[PDB]
This record gives sequence, structure tokens and C-alpha cells, in this order.
Amino acid sequence: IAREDVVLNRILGEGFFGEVYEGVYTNHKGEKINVAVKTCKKDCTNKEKFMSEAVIMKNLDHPHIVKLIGIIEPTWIIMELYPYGELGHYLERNKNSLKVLTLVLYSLQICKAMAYLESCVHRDIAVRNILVASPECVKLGDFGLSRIKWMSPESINFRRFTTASDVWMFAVCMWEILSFGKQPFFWLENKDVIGVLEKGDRLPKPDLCPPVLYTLMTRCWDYDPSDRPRFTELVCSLSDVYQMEKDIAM
Ligand SMILES: CS(=O)(=O)N1CCCCC(=O)N2CCc3cc(ccc32)Nc2ncc(C(F)(F)F)c(n2)NCc2cccnc21
Repeated sequence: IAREDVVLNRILGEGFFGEVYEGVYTNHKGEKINVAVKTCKKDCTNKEKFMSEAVIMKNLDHPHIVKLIGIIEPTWIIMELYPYGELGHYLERNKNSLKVLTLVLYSLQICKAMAYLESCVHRDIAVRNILVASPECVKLGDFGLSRIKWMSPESINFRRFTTASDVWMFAVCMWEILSFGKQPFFWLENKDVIGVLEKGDRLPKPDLCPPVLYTLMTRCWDYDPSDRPRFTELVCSLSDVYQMEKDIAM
């Protein structure tokens, strides 16, 4: 991509490596696309991790992961912009109008993204880091995509981070979604989390959450990571919950 084909309109926010801008990319066929432009600070050491995380994104293609459009090799990563913004905020603003079928759909879409990644891990599966492409489509963000109140017991007790630990974190994300964006364990200080988990206590069932889905979340929070469902199983389970909620709804 040539720099002249990308115009910056305003600040979006401060990314991990530097500022992110809202802009417009115009095709070699001359069509306009709203984009998010990731930059690197001129003070950066990480400048190589920044490009290598971009190479990874360049090689990913999934309907439920944010799309990289191209890389202007000051180095800019051109991502597709999703103007509805973050899922957390979207849930909070729309909680009067959102139905449970849609929250289950978002969960299923993220689960498919995770199943794909498993076929890489994602260390920030959380509603603040998920983008809303449209009212019926969400996209896992790039930040945290790689090769405390969100973390598995083994991740806390022993610094281990496996796919089974991502399944734990995924159910936390599901809990956030079904709670309309509430923070997991907002009632606790970090130091208290593991003791609660060790006693067998878990995030409580959100009000809107179908009991079958809470039972699913509960399995994902099995203390022994080997007993937790795998992402492929979860896709099937969630697809069943979704189809059922669809019939119940209409
Ligand atoms: C902190 S940041 O990383 O700068 N940032 C911007 C947060 C702005 C919040 C807001 O008011 N708004 C209102 C308008 C808006 C549109 C979008 C995000 C937020 C907001 N859309 C968007 N699409 C794609 C990407 C990318 F494809 F690139 F992921 C992206 N953002 N990445 C940016 C980002 C993704 C997650 C979490 N935070 C941030």
C-alpha cells in the first residue's frame, strides 16, 4: 500500500506501540474504505514485535477476527475500521434493546474465532477488545493475539498459559457478554481471586443467561484444565444453544 492512498482524519486512541488513527484508504480501483491506522512511536526500541505481530495478522483470515487491509512498510498497519466500536460499550448502551439470542450469537462467533486460532492463542479475549462490525457480527481484536480477573488458576498459580487456559478466559468473556459488559470479579481485589477459585466459587450466573449456557461456562471453569471442554466441542455446544434460543425467540 502506498502512503498517498491513506488519509488520516482523527485520533482513535493510544495503542500499545503508538497512536492509532481513524482514516480512509482508497483502493487501487479507487473505492473508499474506513480504516484504523496503527503506528509505532519514534522512541520505540518492540519495533520488530510490532511488525511481526502485523505479519501474523496479515496471515489470519476469519469472519470474526479484525481484518488487516495492508501494511505501508514511518511504518503503518492499516486495519479495517469498525465504527460501532468496542463490544463492552455497545452492550452497555444497548442493554435495553439487546436480546439473549444475540448475546449467544456473539459468544458463538468469538468461539469460532478461538477454535480457528487454536487450529495461536489470544491473551485478551475480553469485551473491551472485541469490535462490533454490525449488530449481528463481532470481531476479536488484534491486541493480545499471539503464538488477573480473567485468568485460569494455573495461569495465576504457575504462570502456565495453554489452550485450556484460553477456554477458561473465553468463558469469562462469555460471562462479560451475558452481563452486558460488567467486569468479572468487580467485587474482589486481585489478591482475593485465587482463594475464591480454590474454594470452588465462580462468577455467578448472569440474569439473562440461559441455565444451559451457565452450565457450559461452569465446565470451562473446571479447576483441572484437562477436564475443560475444547474449543471445537464448545462451537458445537454453543451452536446448539443458539439454535434453541432462536426457536424459543421465534
Ligand atoms: C485504545 S486503541 O487501541 O487506540 N482503541 C481505540 C479506542 C477508542 C474508543 C472509542 O471511543 N471508539 C469510538 C469509535 C471507535 C471505533 C473503533 C474502536 C473504538 C472506537 N473501531 C476499531 N476498528 C478496528 C480496530 C482494529 F482493527 F485496528 F483493531 C480498532 N478499532 N482498534 C482500536 C481499538 C480496538 C479495541 C480497543 N481499543 C481500541
